[PDB]
Amino acid sequence: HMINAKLLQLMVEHSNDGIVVAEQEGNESILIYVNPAFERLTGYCADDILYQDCRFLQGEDHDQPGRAIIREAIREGRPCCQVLRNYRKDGSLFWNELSITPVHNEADQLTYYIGIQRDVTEHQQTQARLQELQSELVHVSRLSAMGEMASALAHELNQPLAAISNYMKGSRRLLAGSSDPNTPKVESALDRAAEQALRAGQIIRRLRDFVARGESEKRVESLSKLIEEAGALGLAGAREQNVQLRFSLDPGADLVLADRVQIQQVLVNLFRNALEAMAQSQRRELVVTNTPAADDMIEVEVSDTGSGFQDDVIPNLFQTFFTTKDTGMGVGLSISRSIIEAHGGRMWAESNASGGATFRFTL
Amino acid sequence: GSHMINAKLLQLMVEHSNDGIVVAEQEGNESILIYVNPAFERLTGYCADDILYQDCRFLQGEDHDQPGRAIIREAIREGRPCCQVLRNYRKDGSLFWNELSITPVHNEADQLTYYIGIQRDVTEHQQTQARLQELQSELVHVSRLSAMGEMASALAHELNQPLAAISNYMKGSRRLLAGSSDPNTPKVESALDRAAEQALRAGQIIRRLRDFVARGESEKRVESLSKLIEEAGALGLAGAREQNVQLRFSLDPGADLVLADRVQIQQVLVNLFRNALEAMAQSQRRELVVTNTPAADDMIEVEVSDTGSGFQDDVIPNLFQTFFTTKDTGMGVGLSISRSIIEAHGGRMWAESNASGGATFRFTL
Ligand SMILES: Cc1cc2nc3c(=O)[nH]c(=O)nc-3n(C[C@H](O)[C@H](O)[C@H](O)COP(=O)(O)O)c2cc1C
Ligand SMILES: Cc1cc2nc3c(=O)[nH]c(=O)nc-3n(C[C@H](O)[C@H](O)[C@H](O)COP(=O)(O)O)c2cc1C
Ligand SMILES: Nc1ncnc2c1ncn2[C@@H]1O[C@H](COP(=O)(O)OP(=O)(O)OP(=O)(O)O)[C@@H](O)[C@H]1O
Ligand SMILES: Nc1ncnc2c1ncn2[C@@H]1O[C@H](COP(=O)(O)OP(=O)(O)OP(=O)(O)O)[C@@H](O)[C@H]1O
Repeated sequence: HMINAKLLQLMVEHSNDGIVVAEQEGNESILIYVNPAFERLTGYCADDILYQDCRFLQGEDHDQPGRAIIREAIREGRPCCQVLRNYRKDGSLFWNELSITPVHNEADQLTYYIGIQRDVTEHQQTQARLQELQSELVHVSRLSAMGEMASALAHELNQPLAAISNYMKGSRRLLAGSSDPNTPKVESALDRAAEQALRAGQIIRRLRDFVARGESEKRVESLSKLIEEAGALGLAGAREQNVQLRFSLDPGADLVLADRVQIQQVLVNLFRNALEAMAQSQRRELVVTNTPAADDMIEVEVSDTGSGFQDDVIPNLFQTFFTTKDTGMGVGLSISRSIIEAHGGRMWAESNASGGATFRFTL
Repeated sequence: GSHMINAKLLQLMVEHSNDGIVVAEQEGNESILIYVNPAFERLTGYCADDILYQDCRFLQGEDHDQPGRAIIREAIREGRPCCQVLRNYRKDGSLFWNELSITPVHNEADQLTYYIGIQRDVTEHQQTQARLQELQSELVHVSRLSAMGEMASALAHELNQPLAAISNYMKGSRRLLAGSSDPNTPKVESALDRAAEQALRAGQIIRRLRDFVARGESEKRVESLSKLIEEAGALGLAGAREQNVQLRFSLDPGADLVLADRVQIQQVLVNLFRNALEAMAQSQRRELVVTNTPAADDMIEVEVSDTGSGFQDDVIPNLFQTFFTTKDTGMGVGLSISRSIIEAHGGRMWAESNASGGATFRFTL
């Protein structure tokens, strides 16, 4: 061999990843060796748990498919890597990434197993949390798309329906002083037309209020937390695009009264727009900063080095459906501005000195 | 001074482990390999006799600049363990994903720093993670787009009848006023003409929005049902594992290729999977079956059955109408968009109750 066996055992004993060695006895794989790393990870003392099967790490959490795959791989005589939910001495849960390798010891005419085990609890937590944030943000983004669609369509349609109603009113005023035998039939037809216009407006508001229904809650929220959550969702691709991230956060100006999912979605949209504007940019730098502002408010600034704003673009940004992308919708900024203004702040934009875009809002 | 296993036995276990295990010796800024196991020779495609007593940075190669390198060196310098993931290349140049844990230990007797590295091939998991990360962004964009599109379509359909009634009323009123002698008749005719043109322009604005949002490639290509079912399951059936929901994909390779737009069928299936998982939230038996079969007109039928709360008696004929929902926070657009997409693709989408009290959806393509 290449190493003195004492050195190998020493390395195993002081390794940080849990290492155990077990002996096949019937339908039990009794532990015969554990290292102090495993004692730490499990909170169990070797003298207590030796020469038993490690199923008690599951405890009362019997039914998970990791158990089944591991058991059948053991019978089949094949290594297997899985993840399991294990409980420590004090009952606390952790996720355990486990590799079992079965080995046939010829000299003893026996089967042994070697198990390497890592604590993937923190990673599993953050991944599940991001899954939750992703699903909730998807639902809120489709909701806001529907809402701004209805609002813009209603506003654009308001003028023709009002013109029709006024025309019917004026025509009835003109025909009031008439003797033509058809005049009553005309009056009935025009009255029914006006009622149709009224019902069209009613249908507009019916759909508008059926989709835009939702709790307009406001709670104390940490800006650091929601900025990190929004970066986690929206700024995934920053590394591959070589985007420089800077979070300049102020702990004294960190708690605001807001609906966290709505500010999350405004920031996610800003981050996506900034990353897109810096796809062909030589300098790719994103700065997020919070500062105190007047009226006991807090101002958030997001600056990039992207393609920025053409001269006429800035005053159109917040209008619904204004877009510079061939496949863009132009609803993100309009919804964002309405959300910021509904929360008691004002959202607005400006060009920065680097040729990119800076967005600010207050809460 | 304890011994619970003969050290020879421990070496035997390490030698036959399936996870790569190496041991390295600190000699300056190079951590020379002094031990590798056959698992590592497999994973790396290198022979120990060739690579022994060298640093393993050559696994990165020309991929010099990665954050793993910075994290690892600072952890090595600091004398502290580290777990990372890296992109390494084998002997033949092929790439692989390597989950690597290094633990530095100071052995007093030799007065030296050694390292123990446990390493796994995490190639497939990283692949699936990147693939799901792309799909989620694509699904976000397309779901937002389809929501807006069906919103416009339904709003247009609901408004169409009143505006046509208004136009017909103006036409009939002009017919009545034709051949009249009241002096106000010309002014009334002008007003009614302008009202009719306003209704026309309202229809024009409706179609403006409908064609502005519904712009998009409606392409159709040959697609494997197994593949798109797996992508949709990866997105929609994430929580099936933890809810102990039994998933069954009964796919037939002879009836596997269809002509479809993959992103639209992806979003229909994602919605079906979410609906099926939701209907089995308060169900004790949670079983989801997907099945494909040949169908007439050179088509293929896909069935998705669950053991959920299913459909009340009057629910079935309302399912596909826009805005029909049984959820307090639901939108009721998923099934309407799905059916319009399937019919635009040449198939028929429909639903029925199954014998287990749940829901069965079928479509053809
Ligand atoms: C070497 C080795 C290490 C194991 N380590 C763990 C562990 O850390 N946590 C755990 O939950 N199960 C672990 N298992 C699996 C359990 O010991 C047990 O074999 C498995 O859950 C199947 O149990 P069953 O077939 O009796 O239901 C390990 C198995 C082996 C062979
Ligand atoms: C035990 C051990 C195993 C290692 N295995 C690998 C490996 O498989 N692949 C790899 O790219 N780097 C591996 N490294 C890290 C490299 O040896 C090196 O420390 C790292 O690339 C930093 O290189 P630098 O010192 O030039 O910055 C390992 C380090 C140790 C201590
Ligand atoms: N960094 C930026 N900040 C703000 N507005 C920007 C920025 N870069 C470009 N814009 C302009 O703002 C417009 C609207 O952006 P908004 O986020 O509202 O929607 P979008 O990104 O175009 O599309 P979608 O709503 O589908 O995300 C863009 O089309 C572009 O003209
Ligand atoms: N698993 C299910 N299978 C079939 N029909 C279901 C299921 N769950 C609920 N339904 C009924 O069918 C309707 C289909 O709704 P659809 O999937 O179109 O949207 P939603 O889930 O209500 O909301 P959203 O569109 O926002 O996702 C539900 O509103 C309900 O009436």
